[PDB]
Amino acid sequence: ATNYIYTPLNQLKGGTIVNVYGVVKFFKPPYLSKGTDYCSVVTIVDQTNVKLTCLLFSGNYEALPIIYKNGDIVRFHRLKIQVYKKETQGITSSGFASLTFEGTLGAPIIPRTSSKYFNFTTEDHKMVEALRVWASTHMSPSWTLLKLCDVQPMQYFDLTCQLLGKAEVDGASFLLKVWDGTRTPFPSWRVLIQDLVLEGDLSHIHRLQNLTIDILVYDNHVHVARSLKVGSFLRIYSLHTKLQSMNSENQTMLSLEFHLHGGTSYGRGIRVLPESNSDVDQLKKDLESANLT
DNA sequence: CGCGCGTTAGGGTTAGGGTTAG
DNA sequence: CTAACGCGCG
Repeated sequence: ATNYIYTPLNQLKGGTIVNVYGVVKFFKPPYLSKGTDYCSVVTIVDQTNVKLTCLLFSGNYEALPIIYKNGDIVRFHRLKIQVYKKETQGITSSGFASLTFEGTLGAPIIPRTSSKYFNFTTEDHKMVEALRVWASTHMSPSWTLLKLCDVQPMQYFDLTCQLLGKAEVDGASFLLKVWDGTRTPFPSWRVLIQDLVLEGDLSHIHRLQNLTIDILVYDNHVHVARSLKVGSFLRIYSLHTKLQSMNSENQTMLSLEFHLHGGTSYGRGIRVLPESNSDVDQLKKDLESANLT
């Protein structure tokens, strides 16, 4: 019946509506724009080495493409191609649909989407396979995904972790206690709050004495951090590590501060990962096999 | 009337990547 | 993709 046509990225013409395949070179996770809709920016590339920046809006958070890391594969349906500031641009059209897939080779091809129904043929399977192979042979694995035991000060990195606590601070910032099974090379800093709003298992937090790190998010991230469920697994993008000379108790001690600065550049944000994700499986293996006395 | 299935029509701003800090 | 839309049935 329905046979969707997929336009190569080097053949895109402005003023049309197309369906596309691509690999994610960069993406901003969905964030509240100054309008009424969540916004998501996604730069994709295909075999033609031509890049396309897509600008997607939706009132439903899950309707936007479910992207978890660079190298993921995406398929877009009903994307409008236009020209903004003498540059080609992709934007949301009426009835926009999205499928996403893991980029790792050999992994099962499992569509991630919010659409109730979607079209998927064997040719889609083969195209996802081909894009996976092309991304393996033409892109690089992300060096920004580090475990806590590998981080260095003054550094931006992406963290796959589990959340253990939340707390209010000053309104402009919000506290998140997280862990990933590994101990940082330097003990984490400890943000102080007069009246603690520690939503979480206090005994379980303290038992993990130094595997827990404090993360202070700011501005637009605050709202998102307020809506997170304790125990869920998170990916925090472009977290910033700094070194510190004296702690919150005004003692002399070198500590690692983790900040999630305001704005959305370099993908700074948070995304909740489902337990069906394989990185979450490895994270579970690390959380269970953690050194603690 | 109530279903129901086939057809296809469609409100247009949000932000349009690129790390000051706190 | 999804649900408003309209003609054709029970």
